[PDB]
Amino acid sequence: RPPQFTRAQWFAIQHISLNPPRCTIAMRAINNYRWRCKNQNTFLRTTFANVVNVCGNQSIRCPHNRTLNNCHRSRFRVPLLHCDLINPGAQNISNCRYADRPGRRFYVVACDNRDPRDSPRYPVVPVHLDTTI
Amino acid sequence: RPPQFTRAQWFAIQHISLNPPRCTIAMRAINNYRWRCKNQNTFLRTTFANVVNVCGNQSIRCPHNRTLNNCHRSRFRVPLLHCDLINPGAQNISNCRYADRPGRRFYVVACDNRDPRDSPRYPVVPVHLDTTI
Amino acid sequence: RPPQFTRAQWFAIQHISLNPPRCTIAMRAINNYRWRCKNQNTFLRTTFANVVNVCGNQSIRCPHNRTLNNCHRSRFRVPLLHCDLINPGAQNISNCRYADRPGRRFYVVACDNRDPRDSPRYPVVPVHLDTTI
Amino acid sequence: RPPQFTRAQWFAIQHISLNPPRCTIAMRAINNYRWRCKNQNTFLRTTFANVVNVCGNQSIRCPHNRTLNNCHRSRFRVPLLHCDLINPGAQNISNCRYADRPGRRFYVVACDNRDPRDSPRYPVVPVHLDTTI
Repeated sequence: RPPQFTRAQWFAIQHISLNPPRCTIAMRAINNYRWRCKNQNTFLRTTFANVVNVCGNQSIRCPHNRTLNNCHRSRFRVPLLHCDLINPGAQNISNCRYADRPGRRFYVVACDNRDPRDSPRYPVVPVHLDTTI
Repeated sequence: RPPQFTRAQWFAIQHISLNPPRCTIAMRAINNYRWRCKNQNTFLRTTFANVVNVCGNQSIRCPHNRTLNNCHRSRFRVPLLHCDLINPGAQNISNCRYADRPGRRFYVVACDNRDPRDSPRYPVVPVHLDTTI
Repeated sequence: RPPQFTRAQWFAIQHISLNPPRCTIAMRAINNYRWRCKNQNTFLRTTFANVVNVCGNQSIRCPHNRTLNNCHRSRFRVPLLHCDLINPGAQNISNCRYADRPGRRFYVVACDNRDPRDSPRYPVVPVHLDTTI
Repeated sequence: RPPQFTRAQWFAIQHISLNPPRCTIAMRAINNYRWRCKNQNTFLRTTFANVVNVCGNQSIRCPHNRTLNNCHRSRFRVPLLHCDLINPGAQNISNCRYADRPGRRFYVVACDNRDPRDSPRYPVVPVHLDTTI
């Protein structure tokens, strides 16, 4: 995560987008902060409050990061846009390109207490998109 | 509710008590604010944070106040102390007496957004103990 | 407003962006829903929760929409990106080009009761960016 | 501390009470767990969440327990009830009698990492009321 963002904020930048552009454009936002392009990324087309609601669901083992057990599965599917890197052999981050896979799935988030700089409206916040179902 | 308390605070005074005195003593705290003694009252022997956790459970019809659908059932039982008025024919609130019924039950709370004067730690707070199961 | 968004959501699409791309890219997200490119637009580099907190500030006359008295000024300045259309002849919205004016100002928002489809976490939500100061 | 309470919980039993009865009644809750009546005790008329927020204030030397440097002063005064034992001869704890000193002061608390059984909502919790100012 870039220091310019709290974990919650970085979560929102990577994973919350009511109406993202196509993956090749959407992913620049993320990849500008990275050494190499991200292999895959899902943008949930929902609101941060809806994801916070998932944080109060039953705590589960994180499916993709199994050392953690602060994950939570959504009770409802959300529309989303899944992005897949299709040119991992490529010069600049500026040249990374992605295939677009719009969909609708349940999602699983890891949640933690907020950063002091985060809005007091959400003392518990999503900090990682663990997977989608 | 007395104006000296937010709804959350009044909820805590009526329903959260890690180690209450016997019902006849415990109930004075409540009945001092009332015109007549309360017929029944349950004190949950738990912490306010644990009750807030219940606020994120699935929203249900409130069993005892069926015009509301902002209720939530706990996933776990808590020890508690149930108080039952046994002298409804009686002079002062100061003379009300209660039978004591310690127990362990699931509980159902109605939750709402916090008052501005409530701690920012809990933007969603229990405001009524609807029933126990 | 496009109907697939509540007012609060459309407010967020137009005016909330933690890390917007340059105006000429950022404005496409808005102008795709228009026949004519928007003459100007400010993106606040903050979160929706922060703006909702400004809804709780003193109600004032909206400076740019003076028939309304449901506007609220932020207590603090926020970083933002202001976009100004520089080629209003443009035949196709895809061809609109914007000057970029990064800045840091107080903001004034009109707030209203939430749409039923907005989270119950915010009974009052921002619906229009009235101006910045 | 009695073992059926975490340190945070025992802190709450001794020092957190929105609406305590007079000292001679209130102190029984504490003295039942002792052979000798407590010489003095302050009840803060606030909530545990509020105190936990004071844990995030500047760490200072604890004024009354100077081997420790994990104390934190409140930014604001709170209403409180101070209790002073007035009959230290007392053979039976049930016979201890207290003078009442309602007041309003800043407080200083020692805070530590939570017990595993304390809510994960507060990684740091108050464990001792060090003094009031």
